[PDB]
Amino acid sequence: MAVKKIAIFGATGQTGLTTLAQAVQAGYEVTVLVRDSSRLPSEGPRPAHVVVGDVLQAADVDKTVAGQDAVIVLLGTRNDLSPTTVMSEGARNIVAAMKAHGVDKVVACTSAFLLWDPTKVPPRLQAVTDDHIRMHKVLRESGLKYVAVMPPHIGDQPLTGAYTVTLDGRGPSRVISKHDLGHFMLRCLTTDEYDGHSTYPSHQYQ
Amino acid sequence: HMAVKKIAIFGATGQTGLTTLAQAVQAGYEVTVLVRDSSRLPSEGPRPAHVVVGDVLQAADVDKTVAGQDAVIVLLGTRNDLSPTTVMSEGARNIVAAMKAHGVDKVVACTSAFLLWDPTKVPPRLQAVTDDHIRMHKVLRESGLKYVAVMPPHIGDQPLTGAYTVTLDGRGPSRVISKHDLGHFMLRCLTTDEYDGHSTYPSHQYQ
Ligand SMILES: NC(=O)c1ccc[n+]([C@@H]2O[C@H](COP(=O)([O-])OP(=O)(O)OC[C@H]3O[C@@H](n4cnc5c(N)ncnc54)[C@H](OP(=O)(O)O)[C@@H]3O)[C@@H](O)[C@H]2O)c1
Ligand SMILES: NC(=O)c1ccc[n+]([C@@H]2O[C@H](COP(=O)([O-])OP(=O)(O)OC[C@H]3O[C@@H](n4cnc5c(N)ncnc54)[C@H](OP(=O)(O)O)[C@@H]3O)[C@@H](O)[C@H]2O)c1
Ligand SMILES: O=C(O)c1cc(/N=N/c2ccc(O)c(C(=O)O)c2)ccc1O
Ligand SMILES: O=C(O)c1cc(/N=N/c2ccc(O)c(C(=O)O)c2)ccc1O
Repeated sequence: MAVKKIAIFGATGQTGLTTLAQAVQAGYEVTVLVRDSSRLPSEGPRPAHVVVGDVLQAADVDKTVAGQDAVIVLLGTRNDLSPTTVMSEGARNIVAAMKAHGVDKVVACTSAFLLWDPTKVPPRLQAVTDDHIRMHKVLRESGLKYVAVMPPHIGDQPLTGAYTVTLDGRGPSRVISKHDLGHFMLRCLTTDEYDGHSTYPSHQYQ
Repeated sequence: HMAVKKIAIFGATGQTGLTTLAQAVQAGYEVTVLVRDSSRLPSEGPRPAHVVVGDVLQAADVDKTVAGQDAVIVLLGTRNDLSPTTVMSEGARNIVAAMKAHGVDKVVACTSAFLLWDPTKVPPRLQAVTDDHIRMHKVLRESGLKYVAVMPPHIGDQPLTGAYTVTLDGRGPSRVISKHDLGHFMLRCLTTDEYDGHSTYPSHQYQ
């Protein structure tokens, strides 16, 4: 296929695990970056290549980005709402590696709160949102072919492929299943129509 | 007050520096910049009147930049430092000494809104630069110079509005200021004494 080799950052995470499973089923040759302490589960889908290391190390990000057709970014801090720069600094490393290695397409997940009135963002989520804002600025200013995926609440509902994709604004539902979010990140590999846009995927599960 | 025409800008090649410099040149200021590498200044459009090539850590280079000015704008930063660093505070000591030696009495300097919030708001990677912002702020406050402390939140890329809010000695209502609005505010601080001795938090809601 046109896009065949992809790097996934955050493959062990809630959305990353289903994105990886869908990508392997769809025939992608997937490279993952995993932290040493948190490898992919034994019984699950196996990627083609594993780099062990940290997104905060340029060397490890370089190893993961080299030779790819595109990059998916599903970094996050799991339940931890503390102040952080891991997403934005990870994105700085990813941008630098993509430029050095001639990779252009990056589909990266931040949050629908980037499209909210800031007075309404829940204060408990402001520290994480501040880093999503930093991350989105890094990716927007890079000049790369960047699809800004900005989901609302990530739920455990099924894969449908039937969700709404709202461009450059908030969508009509406040949930997307983790499986649909991963499906959309992969869909963004096969089209240029979302490049340079913010995208809000959402659905009503019924 | 005293009419400011000549200014030095430190950090003029940075993201806020570049637009503060452009806006200052367009408004008519006679601008002197201290730059480590003159190729980082734009070759077209508005250009400063005077370029000193050198380093804020070298007292002589700072002295040459501050000589003859009416006021000083400080937009230094060290984005890549994540462990203890003293570049900004040592630069500020050199700036203060040069201002005292040359009779320059007005300094408008950028640190960050972390200095207005609980220290646990600081991401761990940013503790070292925040600690050095605190040292720089203390150097400027203890100098006896007329000092406006500008303590912005996230610096964004939205177009200049001139319509942002400034909150005095406290935090305002948004957590972003465009680099263009931040630069506009630094220049506004040259036209008035009202912020002298205060901390200022510029912020705005864009679109
Ligand atoms: N409702 C929601 O939960 C919601 C809504 C909107 C937006 N979001 C945002 O959507 C994104 C994805 O959320 P999610 O729930 O799928 O993610 P998650 O479960 O928090 O997974 C985060 C992933 O990032 C990896 N990671 C973290 N730090 C890393 C580091 N230093 N180096 C390498 N990898 C690192 C994690 O690896 P480890 O296995 O080593 O931890 C894991 O694979 C997040 O940014 C989140 O804030 C979430
Ligand atoms: N980014 C944010 O959202 C944010 C938020 C709050 C506060 N801040 C703080 O706001 C301030 C301005 O940030 P910014 O992003 O506009 O700055 P920046 O883009 O990082 O620019 C830093 C400037 O300082 C110069 N500089 C650094 N070391 C120097 C040295 N030894 N001698 C002479 N010049 C030196 C740099 O010169 P070169 O071009 O030669 O490197 C550049 O002109 C910083 O102190 C920052 O910590 C940033
Ligand atoms: O731990 C968490 O609770 C958490 C929640 C997050 N985001 N939640 C969102 C984001 C955007 C939204 O629009 C909505 C919504 O509409 O409810 C919810 C992100 C990281 C987290 O760790
Ligand atoms: O290296 C950098 O990029 C850097 C970034 C800084 N950011 N400071 C703040 C302060 C308050 C805020 O609210 C926010 C925000 O909301 O993003 C950011 C400070 C020093 C640095 O060296």
